[PDB]
Amino acid sequence: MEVQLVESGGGLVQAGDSLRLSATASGRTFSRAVMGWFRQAPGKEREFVAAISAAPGTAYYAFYADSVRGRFSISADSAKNTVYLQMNSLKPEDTAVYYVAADLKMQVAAYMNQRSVDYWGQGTQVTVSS
Amino acid sequence: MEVQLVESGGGLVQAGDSLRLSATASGRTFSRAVMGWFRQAPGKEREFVAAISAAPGTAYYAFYADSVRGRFSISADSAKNTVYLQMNSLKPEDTAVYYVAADLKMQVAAYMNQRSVDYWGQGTQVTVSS
Repeated sequence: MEVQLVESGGGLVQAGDSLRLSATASGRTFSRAVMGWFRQAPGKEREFVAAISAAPGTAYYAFYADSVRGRFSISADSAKNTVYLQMNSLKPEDTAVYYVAADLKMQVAAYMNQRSVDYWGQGTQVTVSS
Repeated sequence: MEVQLVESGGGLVQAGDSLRLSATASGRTFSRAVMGWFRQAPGKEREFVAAISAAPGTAYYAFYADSVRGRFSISADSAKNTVYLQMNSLKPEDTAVYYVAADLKMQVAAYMNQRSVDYWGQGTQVTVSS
């Protein structure tokens, strides 16, 4: 089986800055799953960040965790089987390994429990210094 | 919630060589979950390597993927809440990011479906040189 999920982006930024993550999924996984982002801060379990689900036509439904609401924007492009996370007004508290996630059972973007995730990316470090 | 699983060890070895990896689990997960190891080779999805029965102290079952049978061995140290993956007679085809995993819905070592895994480690690169 070929790798389902591959993240790109990540790196070192300063407080206030923006950084974009993206991830590709195989066509089958992309079309069959609610796609999401998680983050694992130092010493902590991976926590839900945002999710996005396809709706009829060009439509998408998006759902964000309270901690990142407003500051982050999630999006997807089915022509490229890619999901994007644009992070803005980044703070030290946002420092983490960020993971893309796919849940094949969910149909509509909602809070995703990490324990229910079917496929994960390899993780990508984002560091925000004061 | 604290991180549940943390790998240690890894690197580059030569074909024919050996390497043991370790991972710490929280007290709760060590007691309650089947723990195991997966690996993700470049461009391939993560595949099952080995599993050990929940709460492995005095006695446990161990179970292995056919590809690593006899060469690989899994074990534990209950006193340090640690699981080990011993890899003998390493081959270039064993090159991968290796991940520890735990499944709270399993009690006896067995094939672990990546889709059912509750908690994941961060992964560690193991390269086997030709």
